Amino acid sequence: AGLLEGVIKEKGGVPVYPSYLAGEWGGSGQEIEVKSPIDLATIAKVISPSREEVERTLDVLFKRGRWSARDMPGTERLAVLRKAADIIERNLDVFAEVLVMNAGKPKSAAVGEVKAAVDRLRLAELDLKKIGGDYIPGDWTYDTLETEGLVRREPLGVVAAITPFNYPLFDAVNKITYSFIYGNAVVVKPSISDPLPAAMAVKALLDAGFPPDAIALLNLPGKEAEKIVADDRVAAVSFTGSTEVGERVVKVGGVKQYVMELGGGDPAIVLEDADLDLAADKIARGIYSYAGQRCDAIKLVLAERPVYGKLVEEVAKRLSSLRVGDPRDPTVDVGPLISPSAVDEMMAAIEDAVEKGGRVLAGGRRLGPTYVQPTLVEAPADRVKDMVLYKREVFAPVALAVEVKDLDQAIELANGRPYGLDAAVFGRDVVKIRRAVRLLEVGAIYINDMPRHGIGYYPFGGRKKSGVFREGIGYAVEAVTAYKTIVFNYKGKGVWKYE
Amino acid sequence: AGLLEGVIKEKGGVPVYPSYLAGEWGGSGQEIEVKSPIDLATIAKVISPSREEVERTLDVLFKRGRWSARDMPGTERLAVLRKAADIIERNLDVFAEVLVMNAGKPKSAAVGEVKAAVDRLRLAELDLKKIGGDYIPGDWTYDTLETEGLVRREPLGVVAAITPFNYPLFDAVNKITYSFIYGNAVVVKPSISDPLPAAMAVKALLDAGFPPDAIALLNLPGKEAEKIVADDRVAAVSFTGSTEVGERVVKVGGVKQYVMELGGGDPAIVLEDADLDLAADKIARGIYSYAGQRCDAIKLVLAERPVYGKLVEEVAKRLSSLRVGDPRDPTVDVGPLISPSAVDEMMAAIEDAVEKGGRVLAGGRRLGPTYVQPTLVEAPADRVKDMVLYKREVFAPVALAVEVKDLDQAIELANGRPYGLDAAVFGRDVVKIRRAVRLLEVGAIYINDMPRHGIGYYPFGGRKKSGVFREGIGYAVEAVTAYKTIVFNYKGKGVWKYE
Amino acid sequence: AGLLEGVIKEKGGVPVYPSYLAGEWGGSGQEIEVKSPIDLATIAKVISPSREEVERTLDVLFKRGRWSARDMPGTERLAVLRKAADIIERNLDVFAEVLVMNAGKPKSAAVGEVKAAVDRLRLAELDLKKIGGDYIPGDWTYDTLETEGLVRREPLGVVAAITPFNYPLFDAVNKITYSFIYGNAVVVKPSISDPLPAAMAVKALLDAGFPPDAIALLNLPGKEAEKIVADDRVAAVSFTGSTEVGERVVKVGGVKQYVMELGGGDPAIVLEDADLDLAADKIARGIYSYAGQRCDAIKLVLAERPVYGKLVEEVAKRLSSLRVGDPRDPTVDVGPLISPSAVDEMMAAIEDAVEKGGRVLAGGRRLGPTYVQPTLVEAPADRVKDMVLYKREVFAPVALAVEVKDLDQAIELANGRPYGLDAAVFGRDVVKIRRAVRLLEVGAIYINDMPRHGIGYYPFGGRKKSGVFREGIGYAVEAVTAYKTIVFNYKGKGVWKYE
Amino acid sequence: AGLLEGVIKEKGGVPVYPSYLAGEWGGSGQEIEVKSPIDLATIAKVISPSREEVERTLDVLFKRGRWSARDMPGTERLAVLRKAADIIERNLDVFAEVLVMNAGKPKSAAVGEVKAAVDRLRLAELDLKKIGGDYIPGDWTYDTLETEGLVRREPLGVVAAITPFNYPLFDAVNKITYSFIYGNAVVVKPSISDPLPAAMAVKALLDAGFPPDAIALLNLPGKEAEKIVADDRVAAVSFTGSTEVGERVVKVGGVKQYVMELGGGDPAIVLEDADLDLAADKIARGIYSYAGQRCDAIKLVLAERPVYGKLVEEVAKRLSSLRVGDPRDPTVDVGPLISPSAVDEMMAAIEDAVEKGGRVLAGGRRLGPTYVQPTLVEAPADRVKDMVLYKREVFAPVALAVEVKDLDQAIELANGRPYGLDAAVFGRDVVKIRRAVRLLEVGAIYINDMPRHGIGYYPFGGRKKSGVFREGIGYAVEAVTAYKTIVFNYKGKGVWKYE
Ligand SMILES: NC(=O)c1ccc[n+]([C@@H]2O[C@H](COP(=O)([O-])OP(=O)(O)OC[C@H]3O[C@@H](n4cnc5c(N)ncnc54)[C@H](OP(=O)(O)O)[C@@H]3O)[C@@H](O)[C@H]2O)c1
Ligand code: NA
Ligand code: NA
Ligand code: NA
Ligand code: NA
Repeated sequence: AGLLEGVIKEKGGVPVYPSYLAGEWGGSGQEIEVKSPIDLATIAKVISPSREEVERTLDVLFKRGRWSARDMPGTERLAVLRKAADIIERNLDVFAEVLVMNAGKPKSAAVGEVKAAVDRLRLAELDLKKIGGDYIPGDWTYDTLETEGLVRREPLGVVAAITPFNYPLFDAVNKITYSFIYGNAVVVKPSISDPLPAAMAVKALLDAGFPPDAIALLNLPGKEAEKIVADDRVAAVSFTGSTEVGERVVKVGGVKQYVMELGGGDPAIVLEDADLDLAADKIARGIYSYAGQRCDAIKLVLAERPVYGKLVEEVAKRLSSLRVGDPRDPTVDVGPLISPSAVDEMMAAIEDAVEKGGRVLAGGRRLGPTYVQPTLVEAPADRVKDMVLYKREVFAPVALAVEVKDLDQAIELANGRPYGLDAAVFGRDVVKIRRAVRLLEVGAIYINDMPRHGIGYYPFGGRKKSGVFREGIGYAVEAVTAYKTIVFNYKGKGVWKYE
Repeated sequence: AGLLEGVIKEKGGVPVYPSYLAGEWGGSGQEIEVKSPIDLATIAKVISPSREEVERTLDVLFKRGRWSARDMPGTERLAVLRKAADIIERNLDVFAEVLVMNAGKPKSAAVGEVKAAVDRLRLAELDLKKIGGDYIPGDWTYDTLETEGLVRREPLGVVAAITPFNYPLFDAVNKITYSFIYGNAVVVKPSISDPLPAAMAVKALLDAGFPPDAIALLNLPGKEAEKIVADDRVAAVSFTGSTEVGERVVKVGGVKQYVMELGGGDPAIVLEDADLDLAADKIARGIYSYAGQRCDAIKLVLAERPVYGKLVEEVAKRLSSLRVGDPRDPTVDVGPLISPSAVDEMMAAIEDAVEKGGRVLAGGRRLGPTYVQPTLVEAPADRVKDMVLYKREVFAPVALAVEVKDLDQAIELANGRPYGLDAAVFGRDVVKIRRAVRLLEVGAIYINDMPRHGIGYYPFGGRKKSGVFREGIGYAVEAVTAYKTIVFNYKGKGVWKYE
Repeated sequence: AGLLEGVIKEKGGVPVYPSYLAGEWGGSGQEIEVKSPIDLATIAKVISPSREEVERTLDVLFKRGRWSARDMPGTERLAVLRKAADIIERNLDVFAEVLVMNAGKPKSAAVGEVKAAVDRLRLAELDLKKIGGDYIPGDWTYDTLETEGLVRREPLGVVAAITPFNYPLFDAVNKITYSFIYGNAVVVKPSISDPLPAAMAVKALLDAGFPPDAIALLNLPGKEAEKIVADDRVAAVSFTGSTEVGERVVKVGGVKQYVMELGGGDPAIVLEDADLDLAADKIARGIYSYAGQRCDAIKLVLAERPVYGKLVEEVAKRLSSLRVGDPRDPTVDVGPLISPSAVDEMMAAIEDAVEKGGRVLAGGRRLGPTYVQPTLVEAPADRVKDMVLYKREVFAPVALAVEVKDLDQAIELANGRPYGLDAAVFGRDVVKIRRAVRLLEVGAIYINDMPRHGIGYYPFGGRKKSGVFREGIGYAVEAVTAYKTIVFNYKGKGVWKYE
Repeated sequence: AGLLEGVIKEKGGVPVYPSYLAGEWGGSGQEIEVKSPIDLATIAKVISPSREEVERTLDVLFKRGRWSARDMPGTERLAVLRKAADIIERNLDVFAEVLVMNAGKPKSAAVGEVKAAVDRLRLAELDLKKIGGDYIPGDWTYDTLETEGLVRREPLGVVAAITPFNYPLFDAVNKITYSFIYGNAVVVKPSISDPLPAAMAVKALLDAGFPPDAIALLNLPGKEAEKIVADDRVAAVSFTGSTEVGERVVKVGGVKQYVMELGGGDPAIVLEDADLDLAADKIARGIYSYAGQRCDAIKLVLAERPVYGKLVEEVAKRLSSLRVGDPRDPTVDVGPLISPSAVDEMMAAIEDAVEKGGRVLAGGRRLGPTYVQPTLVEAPADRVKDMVLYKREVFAPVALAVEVKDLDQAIELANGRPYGLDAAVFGRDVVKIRRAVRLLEVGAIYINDMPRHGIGYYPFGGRKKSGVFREGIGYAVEAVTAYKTIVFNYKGKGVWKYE
């Protein structure tokens, strides 16, 4: 709508969103329904591209898009991104409504994602802190004497941005931004679950001046996207999604540069000297935000004996006072999960915990096909490691609570999951904090706050099953750029006099 | 021998080299013959590890090796590497003899590789220019106000170093060095073709103090190594080899950090204003060194009309005056190719060129199962692109010569191969040079010199089919290390007064 | 005017500009006339502050201004600068008119300075590439084992910005920008000759939100400014002016951080392979722009035998076709010099050159008290070094032309002046260029272009008599900021296990 | 002796040390006695250079020394420094004996300084982390479009190293090392009080290969050194000494690059949660080491109410159990002060404190012309600020103890002195620590340890009266090096296609 007026076609029924084929919106492949977790109803359809159009798009992106993007000076590229931000911002409510509707995201969380996407675009100027190579004089070795080196980065070419359902707007804007600010062409592939926000952003970008042959948005479901990843014209693949899909992506792609943000949940550690008010408050929010559908959501809480009681009590109270329902009501604190399937898994995981010695301390009641209460399950340390909620990531509002004797047990348990994205530690003692910071095997540690990736003001990414490489203002240059080395030989030419 | 006295076991016949299993030398798997390209004779045997020993080694490297390496302070780790250099250096001739014998490398080139390996170890102190994270103050965004960030690198854990046959000693030492200087454990997997130099270096390292449970040397042939790459305890894979094997490696490994140095040959461009003496001299050497068995070997020469004649003439003269035979004779300029198979391919490729309009300008005569003359094949521009010598990398001393009308044709042809490792340009005009530097799609460009990776004083790596990521003093930190972000939240705590 | 309506007071006669005293505009000291080089007429008066007000201002800047500036978050500080840019830009013509009138600057050059000042403000976001300290792990020495370091920069406090007459608007905005973007308070002290543009910018900044107690503009003539430089509350002094005044400034200030941009002219070298059209064009402009009143103005031209003739001829033609007069006429190419005194010196210097063997090739005729023709004086190498035009900087449109036999003589002569700000070299041979780049003792070298500092997109500053330290986007952080080191001791505390 | 055999001349009596005149040892100026604080006896004489020899030395350093140093490749320069370290190390005892004798330094502290000097030389390889400029692409502004920049550092030329009496060997080696590793020539000017260690180091360097015309050691007393500082051939001045002398140095030198390490003492803050054992132990040592003759010595202790008692008690006990006397006895903990004059001042300062309400808690008794007891003087907060021991730096083993109500009072008092070199904070709460780190106006803060500059593994330097700029591995490059900018103009030349 609004910016998509000429694009969207209302074929008797729901609005139909076509793919962008690096030049023109279209698509001749199967049409696919897009539903809302609020009521399982169809709110639109997206046109997927035919194999022939995928092939043609890639050919355009490669043969022409790489140069449109690279040959547009940086000052112009940034102008494009700044303009795109302006457009998205004046269409805020429209962007947010689609998020609430398509993603089942509470109105406040939906507004937050639009603002993040706007800010990310505007702050592309900070990504520039990573522009500018290195000079390497040669007189520090006899073999390189009277030699000189210059190392600078160049865009790889065509970057494939694969996006998850839980941040349908931000992830797309984020990847497009860091790929473009450095001069790359981009193939965006959003979750078929909620691909509407991505189409809206791509249009805003095109309206803002983004080289028409340098970007693409293909509505391809799951494995049909493999055609893109495996293509040799795709020099990089920026993927945010599940460990399991990420694995398949690399196996299909083969040699290329990758950024793999594979989530998993995060553990939170509470030391005896922690401000329990802050802790309880932050931990509770970390558990339920967006119905736990945040890769940086808290899935396990670990607290030392002397504060475990209060802490768990306060968090349980907090989770209990939450209001569930339709996200539209700014009254509601928690909306629905992306699918009934996801709730099924959460219920099963809660049963498993109880059978293995676990006790629910708050929530636990399913309220509908896609509605559930944010849950907090207590578990004894000697039994938690075998619980599904521990061993795996149950993408839902549910966390385990475990009493520990000391920091070492806290750390050990925190590290015992197969993931290593972020971790949180509340407490005040520098030494204990330092210890934790060194031994927690995660990409990021939040001291006295819940894990919050934000727009990547601070880089993030995983360790272990949570992936490889980071995303962040500036740091993302490593995934979409390659080094170029220039060596000059002046031996005997008289520049230097033996040196 | 010497440092391998207690290790090597002479079971009636040839010396038998066991694998190092992160603690003790051994192996209960098939024994494999190691032959010399000088006379196809068996010079030794290596003991491959059983699946059970591979499993056990990885378990040691992971559970214990990661910590031995990480918990050894850096000052101590560097001492180890410096010591290892001392040991290899006093055993120079021994190391070189094995290179000449096992790799068919001319005595001078063999001495050069030992010296490179010694220097690489000693210069691990320069890799330290990449130690030391980033501080990120939070007041440049309202959402991060009263927040702070610290980003530092940590070793990934266990790094798998897969090595090629043409630099059997250097590549191994190089990878072990940058992996260890940053605190990682390493599984070295040398080419089964010439795994002896690697065993010698590993022993020197162990003798020097390298944590015994933090390193491994497994004599596994080709695909049996996949067991290592695919294992989850292997967090990184540093691979130097062929495009085709590299592809398989990533597909087997899945998500992990990779450095893929996939070679291919390099093109050399000669402008009308180039010093043709230097050019001819450097280009000829770039063509024949180590019998063209250098990933950075020149495979194509492009020269502007007015100098093509002289240039090709001078290079042909030079290639013609070379002496072939056994590498032992410091008289010989060119030894044998690693296998008769490699020569077969070179002969076939030369035929193909001639059939497609090509004419030999020097060499072309096979001198034995593993001996051939360094060849220079002339080809008209309108026909070279379909020639096997162009489309592929014929790992042998053979290059195509092509006359071009101008720099644009030179660049176009240079970029027309599927590889993009390095490229060379001889000439003096800044503008033409700048143009070439911008448009040549390669990891590195050598101005007025032949492509020479050396010890990585200047980083190198490929573009296109030549791979992803770089190796170099300092730059290699990106492949064996991961970022750790620490975010501190001081909101309302009184550190800052609104700012 | 416009933004200065409430500020400027028209006391029967000319407009009277008061000083800004870190809180309120005012001043109780002598009033001073401000004249225009276009007609020696008084166009305004500035109120200088009393010793008591200087003292009070410094006390405010120190006790309160340092914190207003430091405690304003960066995101807010940048907003202030961006806003200030908007204000100056909408008042462009007003800013430019005052420049043309007060500085005698040609309308186009005046518009250029306003745009530079606007751009400099807007690009303060690029100065941020220099925000963010260093982490220093301690295990690379035994004595620092189990220790850790963090190094970050902090604003020094109160920065004194002393400004020259030739870039009355830019220099002021530039210094205020880099001092403020990092959190410092600023005392601006413009040339009493043309202090009006500075007052206009300061007002725009105050209007934009600049903490009122964190900035000051004092109309103090020459030596009366010493009171500021010598004060201990002034932690830094950013000075752009003459070598001789800079010398006095440091001697008065004593220990503090300084940036000393002391100008002098620049030499231009033309090699035999240079595009003489470009060369002649750029060199001529470098000679006459703003009537040679540019610190980066060309004062000496050196060309190799074979091109000297044409080059000097083309430049002479060009200088000859220039139109002199009042700057207002967009027809005029050259306006007046800041004072008749400056012309006196130029005429004397031209006489000296001729007496010492020099011959005028273009210009030489004085056209009025403050008007002169852009001059080009030929001089034989064996006699040029004793000429006033060589030994000194004659701030006027005049340069020496000298034929040389080769690059070495060119370089030698270029380096023979007491200054070392910038230098220019036209030619195409990489080796000769490299040679020149290494041996020219200057802060900056321009290849195939005239020296052009611009807004400091590329850092600049001098060597020898041209000063110390640089100014530039990002690089200026060194002059207004100080390092803070934080060392943490964890010995025996259990963070590390021997390492 | 030993390495000074041919140099030192025993003219009937004490050994006579000549100055090194950039080529040959000598000197025709007044001879000066060098005495030992252990017994006020003359242990040697140094030959000062005549004005004519100073002039000649500078001329050599400038005309020839700059190039010997710059034209010696870095790999060779480092070899020189590594060799010099070897020589000093094998002559350890000799170096230490002279320190104990000439500086009155306890044998252990003397051995420590020799080891520091050895390590500093060997670690010059870590200074290399600061070698290698910046590439600046031009397409981020329209005015710099099709332009490019390269910024690299060059040695300034001739660096003057002025050294203090308390670290007669280290400071000299330190300054020579960072000046030389980057390619500068050096004029060393040691304290006339104890210039012997410097002569020994210079000889070791000359023996190690240091270009003979690139270094100088001039035995000039106080103000006679001004001749050096004021000379235009001296491009940099690295000075470690008193605030007052530093001030004079800059006023004499004028415009040049300076590093001013002006000391003053340091304050130590003890929070209620601090390990009082560690605190007391570190604080006591910080008070008495080298008889308080350390610029980083503790002069003021501030502890929160609840721990003040114990803390002061434990420190008093510790200071009391110290043994004073001749430094030779490894039994002695404290040797003499450099002169009786220094003790006079300490006694006067202790009287002043008592008169103003202060009470001695330990020590206070003078034991001889140059011997005193390490003292701890208690003072009430409401009266300490007017005490001489607070307002000034009494270079002796004496500190004030002051009870405070909270961190804010601690910080306020800590910041109340005119100095700002380092500061120490003992405690464990992150927030309180963070607060202190932000508000303490010093160049460096030591958390849970006494201020210890060491060899500059972590950079240090002052704020306020303690100076400007830092010294440290790597960081010192800023004081002895200058930037060189190279801008390339390719406008319309066809490198870029509009970008
Ligand atoms: N890019 C660079 O910087 C660079 C540098 C040097 C060389 N190279 C290139 O690399 C090649 C080196 O020669 P090469 O003939 O030895 O090539 P290669 O066969 O590709 O070398 C492969 C290395 O990988 C191992 N390997 C083979 N199959 C494997 C599998 N399925 N799984 C895991 N590991 C496997 C090999 O062991 P086995 O010996 O047991 O098969 C060998 O150690 C050349 O093409 C050269 O151009 C590139
Ligand atoms: Na692939
Ligand atoms: Na895998
Ligand atoms: Na002063
Ligand atoms: Na001076």
